[PDB]
Amino acid sequence: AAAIGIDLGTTYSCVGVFQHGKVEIIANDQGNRTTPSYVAFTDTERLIGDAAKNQVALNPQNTVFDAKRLIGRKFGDPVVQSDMKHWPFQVINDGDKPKVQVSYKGETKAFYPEEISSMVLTKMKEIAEAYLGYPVTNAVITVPAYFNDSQRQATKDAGVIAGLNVLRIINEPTAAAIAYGLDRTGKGERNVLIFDLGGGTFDVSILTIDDGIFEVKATAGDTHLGGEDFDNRLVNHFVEEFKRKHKKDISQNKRAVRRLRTACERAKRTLSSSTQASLEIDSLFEGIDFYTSITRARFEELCSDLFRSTLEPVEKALRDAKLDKAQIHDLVLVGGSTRIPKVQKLLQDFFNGRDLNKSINPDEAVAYGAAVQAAILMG
Ligand SMILES: Nc1ncnc2c1ncn2[C@@H]1O[C@H](COP(=O)(O)OP(=O)(O)O)[C@@H](O)[C@H]1O
Ligand SMILES: [Mg+2]
Ligand code: NA
Repeated sequence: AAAIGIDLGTTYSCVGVFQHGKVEIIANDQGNRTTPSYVAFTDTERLIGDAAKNQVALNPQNTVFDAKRLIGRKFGDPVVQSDMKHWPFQVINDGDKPKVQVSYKGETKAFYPEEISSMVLTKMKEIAEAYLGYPVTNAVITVPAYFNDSQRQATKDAGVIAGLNVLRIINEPTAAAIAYGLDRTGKGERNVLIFDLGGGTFDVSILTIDDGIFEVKATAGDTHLGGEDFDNRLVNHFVEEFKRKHKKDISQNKRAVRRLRTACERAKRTLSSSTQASLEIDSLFEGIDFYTSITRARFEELCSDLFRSTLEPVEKALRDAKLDKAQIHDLVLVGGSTRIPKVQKLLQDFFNGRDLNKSINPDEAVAYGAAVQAAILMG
């Protein structure tokens, strides 16, 4: 049986397999090449992935996401205390370890973050097994470069709960470098910069690769900047537009805000390949349909500060690595938000016209490299 590579992402996960001389990224039951890192509990079912994200507006209190923000942390960690003020689901304290508390099949239940992530990993495993036609038991799983031993342990524990032998836990930027074959270089230092703008986090990493050996030279970014912020800019824009068109404020109707958010995320994706997108939300608010449009240019304006803010962590990482821009051999795009043309323009311009490595879907590069590594480890 082939071993698999799994990107267990903050917002989206992705699974790949290396066989027959190549990596294939595996689409799920809906045809999607990435799967939301979401788990929902209802009066009757446990839903994972697309099914879980697709009912978030209906069931906010029992739809769990962002488990990766809790994994391997203590309850009293300032990160946990701060993050929990912003989630619709309850987080409780059990022996200074956080647990997510939900209603499931009529009963109050609580789960450790690694249990929630194990459910995501189970879905990713099953996605792979549907493609391969047999059970999968070996995996490489990735984590952020900044993850500590506790966060790495708990991630491993998630994989083991999901029925996987975890061949190795490897760093996301390293996996992305592997995807581009940058681990084969030979003697002589190669400096690689990974620019990873995802769904909820932004990570810049500078790696030095010397004869297949990776050193993390510098890291920077913002653990609370990502696609969700661009979605929100669009939300506030369309909230205002609805007010002017229909003289109604939808902002206190949680379901309406969430449904508009979904539509905004979709329109955003479309604007990476088209210069205009249509939004059509049946019965957005009090039976009023919301049928509108937005241009790529207007989207870029709404997010201009946030897009530009990605450059200073690049500046900082270069300073910390003691490297000039011209000393970076390769620039690698990771994370779905790097599909945004304005983001690519900013980074390319900052690097004075340098090529960006983007031939592998950026939201798939980590899984792609994990899959290669998994195959290497199997022999
Ligand atoms: N074509 C696209 N254009 C703009 N953003 C996109 C596109 N495709 C996916 N995204 C965004 O990428 C983000 C997810 O990034 P991804 O790398 O899949 O997950 P993660 O950051 O959790 O690892 C989401 O905010 C999503 O809306
Ligand atoms: Mg990611
Ligand atoms: Na991901």
